[PDB]
Amino acid sequence: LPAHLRLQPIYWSRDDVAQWLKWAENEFSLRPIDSNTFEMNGKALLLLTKEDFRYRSPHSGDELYELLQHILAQPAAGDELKINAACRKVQHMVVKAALLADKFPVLHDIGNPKAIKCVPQADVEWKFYDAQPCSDKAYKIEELFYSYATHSDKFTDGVCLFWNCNVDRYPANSIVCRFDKSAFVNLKQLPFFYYSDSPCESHVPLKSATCITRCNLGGAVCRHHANEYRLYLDAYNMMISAGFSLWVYKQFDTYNLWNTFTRL
Ligand SMILES: CC(C)N(CCCNC(=O)Nc1ccc(C(C)(C)C)cc1)C[C@H]1O[C@@H](n2cc(Br)c3c(N)ncnc32)[C@H](O)[C@@H]1O
Ligand SMILES: [Zn+2]
Repeated sequence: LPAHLRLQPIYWSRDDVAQWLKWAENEFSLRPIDSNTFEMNGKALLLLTKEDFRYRSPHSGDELYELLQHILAQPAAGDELKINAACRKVQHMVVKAALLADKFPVLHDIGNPKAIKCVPQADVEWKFYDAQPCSDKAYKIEELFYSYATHSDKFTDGVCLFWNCNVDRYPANSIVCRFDKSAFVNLKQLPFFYYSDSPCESHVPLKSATCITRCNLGGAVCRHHANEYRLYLDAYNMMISAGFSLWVYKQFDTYNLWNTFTRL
């Protein structure tokens, strides 16, 4: 199963649907169908009726429809290493952006047992906390079990990071990833964005309001950032498809990221 097909079908692109047809043809010895028989993405494919499938593919449509129902009832397991890398990719993107946007002087990293910074180049005082620190890193980790009822009046400077540290309730100045609502009342959902300050380079166009790059100030994303945006979106989809959700302090504002780009 190609990697994209391990995502829930709602995340499948038009090219993913076409690769699904080819996989299904070989796995089930079906009559070859033109790759454009289902010229749509997975969101659209889920809207078709079984009749629609039969009309589009008289020879294999019913089978394809049932295959889709089985995939929907029994999601495929994702790869732990790819999901690890995806989550780390998102973590670095989101925390890097938050620090650039709001210039927090301190980050309180709660639930980090290894004392590894996700954004090592940030100009910020990084502080680590964990209820069970790794013995080889405890010398620089505060042994602490966070509970809102006990600590809501602490860590009010800077920003708190809870990256899969599933506490009872998060304080208002937090960045959160949680694997699957009262825990989140002080926060808002974090919508998808991509931010990059790497140099633009020119050697399918990308149209998207969520590509926060110097070259998208004028709507003409460079090839380099187009590529990096699509790779980042793939990581983000793999993480959301696997059941993680991202939450953030309510003042988080992507226009603060657009303002990092200046006109000289
Ligand atoms: C960050 C990490 C170390 N640990 C991850 C736990 C959750 N794991 C998880 O959600 N993993 C996962 C989810 C889904 C998948 C797939 C296969 C479905 C994709 C795979 C893995 C948590 C770290 O945080 C520390 N911890 C936990 C609590 Br709760 C806590 C606390 N209250 N105060 C301080 N430290 C705390 C703990 O002591 C501990 O250090
Ligand atoms: Zn660019």
